[PDB]
Amino acid sequence: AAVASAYQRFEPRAYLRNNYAPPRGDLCNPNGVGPWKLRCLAQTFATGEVSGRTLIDIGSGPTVYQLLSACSHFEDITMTDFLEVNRQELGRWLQEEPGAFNWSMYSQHACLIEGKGECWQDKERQLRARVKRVLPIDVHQPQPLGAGSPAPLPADALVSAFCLEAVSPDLASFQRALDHITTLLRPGGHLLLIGALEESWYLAGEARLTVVPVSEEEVREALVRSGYKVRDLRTYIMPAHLQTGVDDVKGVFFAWAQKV
Amino acid sequence: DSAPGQAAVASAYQRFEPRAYLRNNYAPPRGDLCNPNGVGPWKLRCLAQTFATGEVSGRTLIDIGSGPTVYQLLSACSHFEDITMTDFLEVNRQELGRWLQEEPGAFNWSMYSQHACLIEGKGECWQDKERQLRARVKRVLPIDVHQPQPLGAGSPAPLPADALVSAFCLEAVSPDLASFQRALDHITTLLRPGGHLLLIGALEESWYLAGEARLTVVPVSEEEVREALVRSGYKVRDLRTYIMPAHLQTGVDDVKGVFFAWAQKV
Ligand SMILES: Nc1ncnc2c1ncn2[C@@H]1O[C@H](CN(CCCC[C@H]2CNCc3c2ccc(Cl)c3Cl)CC[C@H](N)C(=O)O)[C@@H](O)[C@H]1O
Ligand SMILES: Nc1ncnc2c1ncn2[C@@H]1O[C@H](CSCC[C@H](N)C(=O)O)[C@@H](O)[C@H]1O
Repeated sequence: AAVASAYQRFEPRAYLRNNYAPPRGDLCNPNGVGPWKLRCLAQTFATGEVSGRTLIDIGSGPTVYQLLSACSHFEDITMTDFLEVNRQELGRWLQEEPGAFNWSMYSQHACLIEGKGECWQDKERQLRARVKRVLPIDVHQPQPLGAGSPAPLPADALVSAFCLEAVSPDLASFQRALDHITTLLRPGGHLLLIGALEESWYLAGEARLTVVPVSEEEVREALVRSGYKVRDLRTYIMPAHLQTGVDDVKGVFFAWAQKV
Repeated sequence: DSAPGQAAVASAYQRFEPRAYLRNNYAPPRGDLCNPNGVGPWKLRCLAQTFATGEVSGRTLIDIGSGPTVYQLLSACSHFEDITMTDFLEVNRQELGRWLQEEPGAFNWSMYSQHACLIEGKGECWQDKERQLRARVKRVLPIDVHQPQPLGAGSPAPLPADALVSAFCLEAVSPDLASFQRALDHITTLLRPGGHLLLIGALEESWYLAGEARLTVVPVSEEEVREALVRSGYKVRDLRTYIMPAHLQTGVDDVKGVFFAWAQKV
């Protein structure tokens, strides 16, 4: 409701520089949040238990790092966002247009930790080839992609990072949004959920956005109540040097959940 | 190697003051059980939920590095008939002794007992819980987790134990990560194969006050804890993190969060 108007002033390039340029975007320190997120995803896909033909990324924003390890396990990938200015920034990177964001530091680091000898250009090439479409989405609607969408449903897997808690006024609408995106997932399919812990605001240029502050326990309970078995749930505590003025995040959680 | 760091630990703890330690961590604001987002309730919930699965039971339990605290055995004591408590410091073993004798001027744990009864959901009154705990504590022993035999040779303890509980001991007495790992291997010799270890500890902490004692700690992370448990021959069944909120980031320590691990020895 009120989240809708706040996001109308969201600046993609301000969000990217706040969260994916140095210091947070410096991947040289292995104790940083960037390396921790990439490791969570790489370790999960390296188990081999998360696989299929189609995958959907919920609330992509203007970022692609969350699919770097995913893309070699799913041949049809749908990226999504509420904002068209983000879908446009995504398109600029998928089509190698001018002004695209330079994700190569993240592709590089994903290649390092996967340990398959893959060069980073091949990783990026493969991600662009498998992202078939970039669609609008609204996780508040009981059909987040609308009716009859160009997206093959139900998907084998969902990935969502920093969306649900950032679009939800409180714990209850957070739980509904989770219920809503769960309708997109085949039984036995997997959810990879990344989110901020105990956060209440972040800035994106002129936009100041409200976040529901959630704990690890509340994330687990909410995944159960939506019908998931929780395969893994991990926490990163935000160090002082990554506490800038752009938000009040206290930590990051990673959940690997399987729909029963 | 590292015998110097361990000699530094032993030395620092000769100034550990039990009553001052209890005030800092088990009276309000840290010891306030009314705030359901506080760290006291979170720890009690972790232990109560783990014992309510029915999967952690047996005859004998050892509490590793109890200090002068009993809260970590409140939910455990209905599932184990023989409990061994332990600590490095005799002043702590006397403090426990004062509470076992029900003396006035022993620390009052009844807020913790009441909270344990509340969340266990069995309608138990806190005075029956405390009576059961006092009955089932069969001995209070010196321990040193840096020794290959942390209880010493030919200890009174019934070994091997069916379960281990340890709250805030290993990371608070180890100068480095290698020491932490060796101390875990040592206490794991006390646990039977297939037995369970319940581990509570501080995350990313480098010091705390035991009144006047300002003692240094090796900061550990969740992933370091998980890896140490695997390296010791455990399967990790649960590893939860509590992030220390600002309103309880008093001057008592620089702790950033708390971990709870449920591990089973293979
Ligand atoms: N070589 C050795 N071998 C074996 N045991 C040894 C050896 N050397 C010393 N010891 C024993 O180690 C015990 C450690 N203490 C306190 C440790 C620090 C806790 C503190 C840290 N800051 C964060 C924080 C804390 C507490 C609560 C909360 Cl919430 C938070 Cl956040 C016992 C703790 C008690 N079990 C309990 O649980 O409180 C002492 O008794 C000492 O004598
Ligand atoms: N109602 C809604 N439903 C789904 N997504 C929404 C939404 N309102 C805003 N969003 C999107 O949620 C995103 C949160 S920022 C998350 C960005 C990216 N996933 C990352 O990992 O950094 C923004 O792109 C915002 O446009």
